[PDB]
Amino acid sequence: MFENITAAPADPILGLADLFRADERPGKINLGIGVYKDETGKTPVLTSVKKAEQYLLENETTKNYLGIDGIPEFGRCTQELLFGKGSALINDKRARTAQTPGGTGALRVAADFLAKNTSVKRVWVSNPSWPNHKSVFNSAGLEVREYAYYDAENHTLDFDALINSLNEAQAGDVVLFHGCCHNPTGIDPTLEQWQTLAQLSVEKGWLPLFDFAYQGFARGLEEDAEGLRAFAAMHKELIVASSYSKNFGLYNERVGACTLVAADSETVDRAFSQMKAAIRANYSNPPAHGASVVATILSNDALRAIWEQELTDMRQRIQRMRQLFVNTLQEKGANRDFSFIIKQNGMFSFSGLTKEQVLRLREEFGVYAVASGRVNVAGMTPDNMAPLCEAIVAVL
Amino acid sequence: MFENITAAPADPILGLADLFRADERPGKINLGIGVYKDETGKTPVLTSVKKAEQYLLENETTKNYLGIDGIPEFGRCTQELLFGKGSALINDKRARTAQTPGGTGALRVAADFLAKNTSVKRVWVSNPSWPNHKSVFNSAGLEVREYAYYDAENHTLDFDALINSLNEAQAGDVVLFHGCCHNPTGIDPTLEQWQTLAQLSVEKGWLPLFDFAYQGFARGLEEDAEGLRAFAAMHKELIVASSYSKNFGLYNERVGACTLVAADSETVDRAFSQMKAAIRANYSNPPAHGASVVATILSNDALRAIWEQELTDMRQRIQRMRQLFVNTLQEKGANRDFSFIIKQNGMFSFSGLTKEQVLRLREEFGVYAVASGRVNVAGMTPDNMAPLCEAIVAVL
Ligand SMILES: Cc1ncc(COP(=O)(O)O)c(CN[C@@H](C)C(=O)O)c1O
Ligand SMILES: Cc1ncc(COP(=O)(O)O)c(CN[C@@H](C)C(=O)O)c1O
Repeated sequence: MFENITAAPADPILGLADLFRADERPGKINLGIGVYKDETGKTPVLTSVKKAEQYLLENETTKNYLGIDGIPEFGRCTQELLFGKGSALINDKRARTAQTPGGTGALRVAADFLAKNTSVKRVWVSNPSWPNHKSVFNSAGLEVREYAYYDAENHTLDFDALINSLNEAQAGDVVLFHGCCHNPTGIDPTLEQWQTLAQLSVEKGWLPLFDFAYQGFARGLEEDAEGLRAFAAMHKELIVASSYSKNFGLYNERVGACTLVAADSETVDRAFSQMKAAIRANYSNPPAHGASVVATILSNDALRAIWEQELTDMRQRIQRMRQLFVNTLQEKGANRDFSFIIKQNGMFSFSGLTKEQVLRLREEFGVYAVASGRVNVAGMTPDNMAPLCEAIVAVL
Repeated sequence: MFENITAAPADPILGLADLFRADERPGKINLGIGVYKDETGKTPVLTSVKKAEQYLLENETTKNYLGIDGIPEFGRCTQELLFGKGSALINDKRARTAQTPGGTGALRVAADFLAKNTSVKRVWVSNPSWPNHKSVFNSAGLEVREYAYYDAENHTLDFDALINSLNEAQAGDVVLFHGCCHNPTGIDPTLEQWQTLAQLSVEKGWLPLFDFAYQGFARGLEEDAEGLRAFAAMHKELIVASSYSKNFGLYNERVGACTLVAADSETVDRAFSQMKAAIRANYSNPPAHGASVVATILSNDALRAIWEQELTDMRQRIQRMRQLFVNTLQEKGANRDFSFIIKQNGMFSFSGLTKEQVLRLREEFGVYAVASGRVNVAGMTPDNMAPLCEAIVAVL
């Protein structure tokens, strides 16, 4: 039955990992990671989560199944994090959250629910975007269309081409927006742009689907939710898939959520039951551990206070690396201008290097980057900055 | 978009939970649980896992992502558990295991891989079976057909009707077998029956799909794998989905596996890549915690020794409850014969009660059971046995 099965293509990001871990070169740098790293080049487990894990180890009396939608406190907590502490969506109880296996798992459940309980079949994704977005939607049987976003020349959001692209989208179509820290460009709409985007969305009848994977990595927890909150107060319905992989350093515990918002409680409840049915036919119920950690931290202020400080430390380190980067390049001399790097949020950004340049960088200097020229700023340290910038200058 | 969405039907097993937790009656019993319980009526976390969790808390230095297929040791360990320590399938390296979100998650990934990488479209499931089997396969777009199994009158495996049903199945069709402790009947084929089933399977060209969720709950770890091992040595290809929810009391950590076996290494590898692609488009990578716990316990003999004792204690308690049950019934007087209960393996079995009887049992005595008359033996204790049997006798 499997004798003629075709081998799957190598993942653009994942495949690069193995080539890196084979390059025996002394002084090699990997910027195609996609995970946060500290000044030491390590992805440590947060102290606040380590504390939350001790608490659980002492307090858990059972490992009995969670409800299809996971732990209640986790749900309530994510909602307050996303829509605001005193949000109308929360008081009118128009929202329902299901704990899921990471953000990717949240997108797949949203995809299956949508594909089986509604008239949607087209999902609009930006160009470029996280490569796995297409695969997730396609596996659900949904079609993927792309709208313009990036501006190769100015290295900015091409708002006009964006609007122009979305116009061919119809009412009943899903439009996917990155909440903040756009992957792979790091270019995010300003509040005014989010606002016009929210109005256009309401007029055209789009169904907003927010992928919120980096809350707290652009400007702050609340600031980063402005866009989502703009659509939220404007729309009767929307879906938001969130991940706690980055902001909690909980990558491998698969902790995320899928929030469903409807015009009212009666309708949101009826739609949520069908979302639970989609989960039941997938993995049954979600993994408690990582979610348990998030719920205890967010519901205790001693713990939540430590966590917030640990997050701002992470955010600030990335911002310092973008600056150190521009400086060190602009210092090691070369006709160019990487000022746009300082204007971009999060861990990623397009270095503006050509396919050949990134290939030569890898082959000749041991600097590793996604073929698209996507670079992870959190993979840079005060220590590797110089040789890194020297190699880049040598390929310009 | 969600304004006309239909509410999902209540799960036959899950719905009963809420009605139970509403019945304010003093002395109510719930036999529709589907989870193991000790003499106290609690689902404790095993001491061996508690020990493994302490070890992790002290040793983990990162929460960085696992590979799409999870932790290597977990995979190797499950393979030895399933196919035998010195198995040819292991030495010839014809098998590949992916850590997944529980057994249900293993079935869904097998379903998606099958539905997208092969010519299969029909899956044969026994009648009856775990209700979620159909939903999982259907969501993948596969058709579900049922083969005869139970014998309502004799309360046994109707081997002839079974064989007779499978005959209408064609080559290239998937046939689903419960490894041991058949849900909901608890009736399992004898080794001789497994053997003829394995031969017929090879002749007809079926693709075996073993759902192995209760290894260690019928007779022992190895004994319970005899059936699977019979097919394994007979087939060039097969798929096995396993769960560690019951035998490790790790219900809510979602720990399970999907083992893919092909004629050889070269082919199994090519097919596995496509299985990893199916996972990547679902939840990306698996939750480490529960799997980490299983891998450390199974790879340390101090720990593994404690775990095995804890499992035999669980197995023996269930076996004692089936006996105490037959005795107490046959003691509280009533024309019947529940001897078949002692012949069945695992936590479940059909009590042989009518729809009305189970409804009257619930309404009039507070005894709760799945409408199908499925009863969970592990929900019985020396304490509740008498009133339980008294209520049953009163509805005969
Ligand atoms: C936009 C975006 N959405 C969702 C996710 C989902 O992540 P989790 O499922 O792990 O919660 C990621 C992770 N992107 C990483 C993996 C990368 O860009 O390399 C992401 O970049
Ligand atoms: C036959 C069978 N297969 C697979 C599973 C998968 O369980 P996990 O996904 O939790 O690993 C179960 C759990 N059946 C329980 C839930 C019941 O019969 O109530 C089962 O009975």
